[PDB]
Amino acid sequence: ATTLLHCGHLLDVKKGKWLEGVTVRIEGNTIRGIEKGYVAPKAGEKVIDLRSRYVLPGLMDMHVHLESETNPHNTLERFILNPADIAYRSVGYARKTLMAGFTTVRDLGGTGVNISLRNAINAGLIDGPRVFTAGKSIATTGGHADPTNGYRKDLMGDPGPYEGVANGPDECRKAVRQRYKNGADLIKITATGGVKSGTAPQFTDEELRAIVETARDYGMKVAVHAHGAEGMKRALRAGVHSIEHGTYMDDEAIELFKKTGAYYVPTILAGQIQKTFAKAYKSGVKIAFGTDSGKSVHGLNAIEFELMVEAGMPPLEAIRSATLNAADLLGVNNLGSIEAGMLADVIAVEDNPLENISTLRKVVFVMKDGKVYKQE
Amino acid sequence: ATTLLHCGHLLDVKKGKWLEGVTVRIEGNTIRGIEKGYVAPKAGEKVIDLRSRYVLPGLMDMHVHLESETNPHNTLERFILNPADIAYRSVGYARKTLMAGFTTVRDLGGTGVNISLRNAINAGLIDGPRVFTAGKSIATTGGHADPTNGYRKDLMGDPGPYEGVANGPDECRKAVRQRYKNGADLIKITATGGVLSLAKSGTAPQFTDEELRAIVETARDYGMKVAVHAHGAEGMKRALRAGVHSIEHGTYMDDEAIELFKKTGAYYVPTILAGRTPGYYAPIVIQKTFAKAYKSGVKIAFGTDSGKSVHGLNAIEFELMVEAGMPPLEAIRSATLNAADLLGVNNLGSIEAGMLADVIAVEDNPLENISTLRKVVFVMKDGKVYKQE
Amino acid sequence: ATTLLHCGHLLDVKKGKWLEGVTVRIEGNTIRGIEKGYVAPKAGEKVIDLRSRYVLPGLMDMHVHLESETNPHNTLERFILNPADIAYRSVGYARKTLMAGFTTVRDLGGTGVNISLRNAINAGLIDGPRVFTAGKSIATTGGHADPTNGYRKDLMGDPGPYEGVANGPDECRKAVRQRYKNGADLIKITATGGTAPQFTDEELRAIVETARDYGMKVAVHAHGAEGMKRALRAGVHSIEHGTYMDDEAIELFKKTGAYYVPTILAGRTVADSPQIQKTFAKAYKSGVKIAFGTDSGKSVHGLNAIEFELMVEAGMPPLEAIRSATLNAADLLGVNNLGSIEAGMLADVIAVEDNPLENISTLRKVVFVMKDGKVYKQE
Repeated sequence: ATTLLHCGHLLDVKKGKWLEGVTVRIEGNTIRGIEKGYVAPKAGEKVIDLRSRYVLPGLMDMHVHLESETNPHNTLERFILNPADIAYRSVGYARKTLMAGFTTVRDLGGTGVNISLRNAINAGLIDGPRVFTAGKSIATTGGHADPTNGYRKDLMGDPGPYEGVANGPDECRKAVRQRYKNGADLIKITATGGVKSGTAPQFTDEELRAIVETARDYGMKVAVHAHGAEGMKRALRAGVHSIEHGTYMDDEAIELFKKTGAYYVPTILAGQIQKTFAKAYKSGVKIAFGTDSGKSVHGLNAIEFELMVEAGMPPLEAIRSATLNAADLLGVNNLGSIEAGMLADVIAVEDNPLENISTLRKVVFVMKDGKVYKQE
Repeated sequence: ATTLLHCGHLLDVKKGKWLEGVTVRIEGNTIRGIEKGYVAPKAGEKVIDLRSRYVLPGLMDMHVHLESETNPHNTLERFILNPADIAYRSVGYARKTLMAGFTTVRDLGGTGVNISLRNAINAGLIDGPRVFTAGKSIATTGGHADPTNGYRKDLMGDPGPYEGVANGPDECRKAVRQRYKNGADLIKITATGGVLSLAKSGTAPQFTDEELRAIVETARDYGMKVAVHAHGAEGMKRALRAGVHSIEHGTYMDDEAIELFKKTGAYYVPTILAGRTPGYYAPIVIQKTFAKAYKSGVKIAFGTDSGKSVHGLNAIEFELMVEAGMPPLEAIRSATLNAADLLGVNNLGSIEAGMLADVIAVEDNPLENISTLRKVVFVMKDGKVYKQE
Repeated sequence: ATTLLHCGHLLDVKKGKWLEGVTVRIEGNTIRGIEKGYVAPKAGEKVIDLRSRYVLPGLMDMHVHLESETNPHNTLERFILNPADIAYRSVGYARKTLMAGFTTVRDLGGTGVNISLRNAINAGLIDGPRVFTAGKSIATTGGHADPTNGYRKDLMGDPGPYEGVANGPDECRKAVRQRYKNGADLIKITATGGTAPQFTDEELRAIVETARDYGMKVAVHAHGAEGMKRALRAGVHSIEHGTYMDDEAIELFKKTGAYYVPTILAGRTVADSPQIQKTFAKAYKSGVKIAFGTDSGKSVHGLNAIEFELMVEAGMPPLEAIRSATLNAADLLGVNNLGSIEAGMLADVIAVEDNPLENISTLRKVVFVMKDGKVYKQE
């Protein structure tokens, strides 16, 4: 099927330039090209008029928790909610994410329901974003992602690699292999105590090396939840692809960031972080857009944009952190740019996003894989 | 707020009469009344024009399996599917149910995900009909609802009351209490062998009188009605003597069972659609009966066992009931008033003051062609409009 | 497909008469008729020459253990043998059974490999008799059919209904239901040991009622008098061995109609490595119904016909012994298409060299075997 978009301004996100009075030609699910003028439709061609709108690539959030959302009894809910209840909440969470304009997301940690949500979205059963999910986060005994942390002793048990808790290199290798078995796209680990403590490193170098090498064997990237400097630097030298939060980032940690090329996902919205992200941006750290949505109501992801520009980030590069940098961090080459040969993920807002980023908090047109999900 | 439906024809199912050019006034979720004429909207009230349409109470299906639907890989998928996958499929199945016009359904067997779907629909998380669910069906070892039937010996295990498998009165009492604990609305048991399970036989009675007595007495203590799937005559008669509220399928129903039905007052749910619909099933896998049942005076409630044929095609069953000789008005009464009686609800099944706004509309007269209910043009549940063409 | 059997003598077991120079017409797997003379085949018709032979319906043994064969390492073998090894031995046991002329058997005890063996024979994967198997026998804790009897305390465990061990009516009901779930044809229990009765009247009632609910008959192993009469009052369909039988049990047999399966062969073989011949003689003389059973498994498979000789040696007439292997067996099984050569029955046909009514020992060399219209042995 063929669809033509009459775009008043469409962002060449790579060339950093607005294109004026242009047409987008989409065949099936893929953008077939960009043509000059408002091309009148050939027979069988569906046309959407966005001449008064600003047109963007599909926005991507690299830190989301689609299974959950913050709630006045979040700790109690860990003991009474079953997988089906979580799935039914996740349905609404995913749809609101999609209609906020975030057509692609990276689910960084779950109970395994996230894998099912990804499979249900891909089968066409549930309206949602493209999900790349880590499945269960991997942690060490007592780590931040240890599921039975703080439990009564009767219920605490001995979590092992099958459950996402590994100790030592061989158990780490098996835990990575198990996440691969469960259908996870990527691996996520918690290298420091996060949010009985919260900066001491919870991973040895040998364990981090084992995990990075295993993930490289199965073509999965490694994302790291890290607040402490020591664990963050251990992960950075281990060869991980992404560091999340980084609340206490050392100057040595920034030198490691730029030398390794790992991405820093700021996660200011879940929040020191504003200063840390500002200093990181000034220093040249590669930045990818991430909200850690779930702690923050799903559908308000765009808010993060404003505060990143409030920390001194130029609007254009903030959008690149949500688009091109996101696709690079994902390791996918068919997303993050409106160009010939790429996948038809299109966003549209009312006013110019580079003059006021807050217009992205009201995305008026959302199209994923060629289908229009929102058109006002 | 307040919404007025301008109905050209609106069915009073209790009087068996169409009302011509009337207005249905609903405030919130309750119909406040029916007024003659097309009442003009006062200030800020919403109006829906069904003047060219025939308007009905919300249809109800008293045998649905909202967790699953029939497909060539059902036996494999019992080993490959997780609870969350079942839930995500449940989303679409429930939506097809609601847009077919079935505002209320009784889910008669599942893994327990059906309970979560009911709680999610009631919480406003999922678009769906009002679901009354039995949770996990209760069976005896090797029974029709025994979950690990046909599994490898290592994977089959020894299911017990927690799993919905009971043997003896004490285990039956515990299993009913477990369904209560899990949040089930009603109890459903399989009194004889079924058709879609992987048990060898399908006509032998799988419940003793003492076990059935335990099931009924425990259910009455915790206020849950009992529905019994029975294809064999003897198991059906044991269930009827036990004091159950409804019998499902009843494919081989004897005359002793017919007057048993009449004496106990139990409802008969035929599920002809399921009992009608290569290399497909496992190796070891009624129109007249329904006619005889209606002729005898047995109370009838509408049921399709949709799931075994696709959800949203439930209305097809109506047609079969009329071709087996049941009058159209009484088919609609079996899906509306009789269903509401079987559930134990007094605010469903009729468009009248004080009841909940479950309203359907079709294009042509259902009493002249019941098959028009296969194209429902308007669907409204609890005051919210879900379908308007 | 059509096959014609030119039989010199064909025994009509019902009228007790030899029929001379006859043709049996079989289409597919079913006997279509019996005609006088040796009819010549038209096109697409195949003829088997049995003119010098005596032709009988397929013989049936109502007590066999196809899973095992007795052998000096039986106690150790259960501890070292896996299901697959048992199946691989069962292959040869089934072939030896079918080639002796026993086209139908009732396997009265196993670990469940017998059920798979029946399904494999029925699928045509392995040559074998029509098997009706009890699966795992049901016993009480420590009962004769308790699987972990004599085990080390480490390995003995607590076997329950799933494993075939029941105590009390609810457990018995559950054990019957589990055998149904596993696909068993009938239920078999051990009601006595030494001789002490191991089943209470209430438990026997639970088992009989549950088995009848699922349409399965009940076969009962009982050597003591007390267990035998408890079972006979409960309503069992057959009693096996019954070595110590009182004159009350004999009126019980005659009133209930349960069959008596003597199993003289296994009694003689155990007496090698007696009373049972005396008991069978008295039982037959009293008018108890007798069905043929050898408990081969305890004796080598393929020697089942030997049992015939012993029943004639105890005084039962040859015609009645052959009827115990055919008509009486088919009645005990509850099938109406086996045990007789006539129109509408299944083409299970055996042939021997000499007149079995004159010497039953000729049944020890079966020269022709056809099961389900298919010929397995033709010499």
